[PDB]
Amino acid sequence: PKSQVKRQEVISELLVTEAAHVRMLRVLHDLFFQPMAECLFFPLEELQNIFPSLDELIEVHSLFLDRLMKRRQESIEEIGDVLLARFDGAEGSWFQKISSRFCSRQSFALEQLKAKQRKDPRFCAFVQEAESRPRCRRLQLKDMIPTEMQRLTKYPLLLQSIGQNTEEPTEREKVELAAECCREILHHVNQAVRDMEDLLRLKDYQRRLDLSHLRQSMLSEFKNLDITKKKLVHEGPLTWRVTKVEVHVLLLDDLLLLLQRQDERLLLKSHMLRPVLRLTSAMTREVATDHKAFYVLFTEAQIYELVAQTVSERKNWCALITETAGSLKVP
Repeated sequence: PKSQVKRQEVISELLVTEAAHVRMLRVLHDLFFQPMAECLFFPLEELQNIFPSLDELIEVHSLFLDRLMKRRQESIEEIGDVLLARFDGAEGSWFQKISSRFCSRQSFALEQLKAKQRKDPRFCAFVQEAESRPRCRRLQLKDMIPTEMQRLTKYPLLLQSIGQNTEEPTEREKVELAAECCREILHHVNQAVRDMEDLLRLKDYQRRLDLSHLRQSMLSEFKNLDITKKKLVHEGPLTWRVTKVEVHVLLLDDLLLLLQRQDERLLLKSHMLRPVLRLTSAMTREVATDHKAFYVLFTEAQIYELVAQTVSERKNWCALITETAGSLKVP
């Protein structure tokens, strides 16, 4: 004591809560994923995209849990080598690989499952009835899926305070690095989560695009414009005063697109004024007589007047564009 009390209560919390997690994932597998596989509610391809690696994800946490129990069983001085055995090196890259696949598809899964619940009464009853099983522990399917994420974020918290509570230098260094890996892991995961949300979103738009305006007319650089491999910085509804037009703007990492919304499709109507805009000369200004409107200019001028629904919106918009344009290196 006093360092030691926390060090054991926290090594205990790690074990206990890691087990609890492996039981959840197993409930998720047994009551939901496998049943819907046997019931062929979705084709298998798709179910594998709702739950991107449930089986192997179960195994990585179970293997971790197993290491901690064995180590506990044989005593808790020295735990660093254990931590390092699943968060660092080769096994670390695997844990990152598997965990991140599952997490990326969280948003997908949830909208995907909510849809089948609303469209198909047979599926809603199925879920209703599984969520009512004692083994669920008062959680809903919608509560379970996002736990793999929540877990990942508790790892540095837990490992951080096992470190700061270790009296012995060569062991503290082990736990410290281990916790470092957990931060590297969380950072990588968060990123490929946003890379998935973006990708799926941009893929949607890219097949919904209405390109025939550019294929026809300058501009022949995007004919043929592909946006699936671009970073979506921001998007939003917006009114676009073409003189004294309702539009959906996407601010990408280098282009600004002003898309017209005509049923499912998204038309880039070049209406003397272009609808595609390279940002590396962009610039914004307020409009004095309209606190909801701003100008955008590209240094043969070239003035795009875009009015928002509120002030704070358009304030935000100008900030984001000038930031992104600025983000871009001058050749």
